[PDB]
Amino acid sequence: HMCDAFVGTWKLVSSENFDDYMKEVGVGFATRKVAGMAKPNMIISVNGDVITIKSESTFKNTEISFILGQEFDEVTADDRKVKSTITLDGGVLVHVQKWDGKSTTIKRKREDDKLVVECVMKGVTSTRVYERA
Ligand SMILES: O=S(=O)(O)CCCSc1nn(-c2ccccc2)c(=S)s1
Repeated sequence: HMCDAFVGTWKLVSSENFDDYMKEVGVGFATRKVAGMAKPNMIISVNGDVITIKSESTFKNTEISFILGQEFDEVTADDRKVKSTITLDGGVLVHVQKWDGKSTTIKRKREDDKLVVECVMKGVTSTRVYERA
């Protein structure tokens, strides 16, 4: 009953500061423009200890499966090859990505009927809000 309140199908409904976040991460102009238009659907499921998070959009379809606390390799939508570790901290999924000596953290939390995604790179935060589909 690990992550129950995250499981389901979610649709992006608002974004703030995502272009600046992507700049900070190193995403180039054309990818930022196209990626910034996307309205992904996020599909989260759990089977035993394995959590799966899929993102489907006109830009890219991605999928990660993982066990909490256990590092895995991830190719991000912007084509970074990162080493990721996801843990639960007080009910928040905390996802750290490491690559080329850099780090970014993505937090996912349930707030009311929303799933709120906060992406941080150095001093720059983007907030992405999802509703149930
Ligand atoms: O906020 S969420 O889309 O849930 C997590 C965001 C973390 S990083 C990047 N996401 N994308 C991205 C992913 C899907 C669709 C459009 C853009 C980049 S391009 S870089």
